[PDB]
Amino acid sequence: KIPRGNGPYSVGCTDLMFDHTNKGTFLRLYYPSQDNDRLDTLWIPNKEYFWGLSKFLGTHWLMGNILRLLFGSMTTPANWNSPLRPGEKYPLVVFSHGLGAFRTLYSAIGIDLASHGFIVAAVEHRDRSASATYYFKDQSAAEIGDKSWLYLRTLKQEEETHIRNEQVRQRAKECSQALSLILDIDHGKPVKNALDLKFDMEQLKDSIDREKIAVIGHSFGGATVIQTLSEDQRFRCGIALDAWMFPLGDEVYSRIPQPLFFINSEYFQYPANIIKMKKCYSPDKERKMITIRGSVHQNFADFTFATGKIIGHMLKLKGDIDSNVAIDLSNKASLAFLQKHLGLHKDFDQWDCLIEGDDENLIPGTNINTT
Ligand SMILES: Cc1ccccc1-c1cc(C(=O)N2CC=CC2)ccc1C
Ligand SMILES: [Ca+2]
Ligand SMILES: [Cl-]
Repeated sequence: KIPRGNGPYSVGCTDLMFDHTNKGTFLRLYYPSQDNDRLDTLWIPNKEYFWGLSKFLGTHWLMGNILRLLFGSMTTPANWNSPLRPGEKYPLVVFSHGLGAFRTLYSAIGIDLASHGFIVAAVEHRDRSASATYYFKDQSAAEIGDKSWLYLRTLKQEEETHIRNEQVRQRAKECSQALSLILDIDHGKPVKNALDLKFDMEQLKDSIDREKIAVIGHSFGGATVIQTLSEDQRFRCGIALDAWMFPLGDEVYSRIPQPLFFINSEYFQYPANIIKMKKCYSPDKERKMITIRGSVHQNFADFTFATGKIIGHMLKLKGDIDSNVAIDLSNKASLAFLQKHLGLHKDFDQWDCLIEGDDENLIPGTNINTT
């Protein structure tokens, strides 16, 4: 089971596509909900995601159908299409996924942020870093649910530097565009969802705390945080979860005024990556780093809960640390950080020592020795 949120609020979930094109916004939305009696949300909702996942794991079209058999009915503990909880302005997180992932695969983070009173826009990237995504060729395809599938792009060694930077840059623009879309919805603009779903987008009118916006992401999404913050001053802080810094151009590192928090795993990180994180440090800027002890790259993704301990460890989805333990540390430190830098008036400051990695499962800064 993906763990339920630890915060006071019930959690809802819906999908938003606007516009219907490969250049429009695709996001999954987690939000505080009025009721707690809807059906749970389908974790991986289409078979083409499983196919895109098999291709990414380097297996047959056939193995994709085996993953669909084992995982195709799995839900996440979010009320599918619940009415949004009224009477409060919610701060907003935009979430960017890792390479080979897509919008649905960080529900343990998205569900927990929402239970504490956030709206979470987990975006699906059309940069061919997702395992699979979809859009509609035109208005007619949009209406009759004729989906066009975009699958993960495999690079040559040659293409790496250039293409990953193009992608981190498209990701940033997709984060900005997702933010602009939500703000318009808030500012009352009627948007016709390209997906026919029994959730009225009008509910979101006057629901956003327009000044309290952050960008969070994992892996490629960690670099998306950094690129995003450098382009969009609307994002007031960022949290890079096990950032893979390689996509970033040399120019970004000196150009991030916003508070920025690195939550790293113990076993992913490496000198070249840490050095790139250090390139972001400055005395005039807010910068914080923790390492979760006993943890691995996928400890931030839902895959960490998808299996038992032995299969999980073998496939590098679980570490020596319990997954709920590791996600609680990441989520709770995130909560305290977001409170500090968005000016929230909640109890998240109860977790301030986590920002400094004062905990037995936390390392202050990094374990990685450099120069
Ligand atoms: C556990 C799981 C459930 C359903 C679909 C895929 C997977 C899976 C996932 C990864 C993984 O670590 N990934 C990170 C990004 C994309 C896949 C590795 C192996 C498997 C079997
Ligand atoms: Ca901009
Ligand atoms: Cl790892």
